[PDB]
Amino acid sequence: MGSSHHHHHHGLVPRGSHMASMTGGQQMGRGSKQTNIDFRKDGKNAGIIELAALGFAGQPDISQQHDHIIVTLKNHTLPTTLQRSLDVADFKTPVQKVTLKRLNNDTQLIITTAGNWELVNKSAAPGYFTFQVLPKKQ
Repeated sequence: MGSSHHHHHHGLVPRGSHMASMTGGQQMGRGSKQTNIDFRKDGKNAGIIELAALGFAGQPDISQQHDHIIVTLKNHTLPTTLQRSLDVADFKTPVQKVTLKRLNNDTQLIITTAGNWELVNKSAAPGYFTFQVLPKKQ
């Protein structure tokens, strides 16, 4: 019943599906919640600040000063709920204090230091950062 048909039905005939593929293997990450920091020592009196910036894939702005280190994670907004300071005084490291400071739209790391020290910044994955503060021994 009709004239010529195919008026709104061209005639694409399917023959099954391609949907079965399980896109996934791993969970997502390891410390994958939201932006956070950690402090530890490694080797010999080195102050290691670990940084977990979830949703930041690139490199922060690290400012190396003798007084302190300033990392700025541009366009990474740290919740004030995650901003914590680690006093870490007398850990026998060149780090005097670790401070995760939320900035307006950025995240700022304030890693207070003193004297001569050495900064080795590491990225373990896009989002997981690490700052190894060695004492520059003279």
